Amino acid sequence: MSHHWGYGKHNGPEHWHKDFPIAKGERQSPVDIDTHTAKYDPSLKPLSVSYDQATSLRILNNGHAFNVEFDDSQDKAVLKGGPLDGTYRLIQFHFHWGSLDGQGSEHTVDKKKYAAELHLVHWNTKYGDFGKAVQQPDGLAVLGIFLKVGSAKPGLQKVVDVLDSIKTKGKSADFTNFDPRGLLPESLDYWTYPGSLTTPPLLECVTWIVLKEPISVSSEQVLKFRKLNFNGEGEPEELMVDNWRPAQPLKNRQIKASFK
Ligand SMILES: NC(=O)OCc1ccccc1
Ligand SMILES: [Zn+2]
Repeated sequence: MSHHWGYGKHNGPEHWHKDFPIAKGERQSPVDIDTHTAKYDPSLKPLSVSYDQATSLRILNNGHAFNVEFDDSQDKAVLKGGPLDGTYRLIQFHFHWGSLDGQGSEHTVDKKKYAAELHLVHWNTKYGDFGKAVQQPDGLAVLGIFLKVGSAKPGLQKVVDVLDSIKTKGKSADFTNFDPRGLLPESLDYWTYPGSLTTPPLLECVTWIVLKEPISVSSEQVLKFRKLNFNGEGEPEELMVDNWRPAQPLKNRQIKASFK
């Protein structure tokens, strides 16, 4: 209730460390993925994304992005395999995007910034609840997917069309029966490394799994994202754009590739 961080000049990423010292920690995210340095790891098991039973409930503008929330009270949509030990339950997804097509993603690939990045957030069921999971080094598994501007992503349109109803911070709308399988690329090849939440509290509880294949969305689709507001209703309008944290020091970490 007293947080004041954001993405502006005075409360942006370079200021976060004052209230969240872990911002200068040993396993912060995002990071630049150097494709030539990432090493193929034969020990990685096949990745398993099981979203057939996913049941979405609502979409919320929280002042820094919009979250499509899922009912995680039962074992439905789960992520397992790959570098993960155990089962991780889908709780929400959201995006980070830019003011221009040349920027917006959090992770970068050989310093390349994509127009946006989708984060599907899952928590380790062995910890019982999300709140407990974020206090553990292996509490969350976040599937990151890059977005590039080109052809439209049909499966994203239902999200785009509901944004008019959650323009400002604090607004929410019912959002049932949305199938997240429609946001996945063809290939599940990925890079993985141990990291953190990319927004305060920046907790170091995430196993990051970043897909190599981006999905394509249309210019009209991302333009709608850019009409959202960081501000609440009846406040000076500040477009919700460039809500991404830049790449952080890799420090003592190795990025592993699931392929080639
Ligand atoms: N951006 C980012 O770190 O997404 C992952 C995440 C996990 C848990 C809560 C919020 C966000
Ligand atoms: Zn995110």
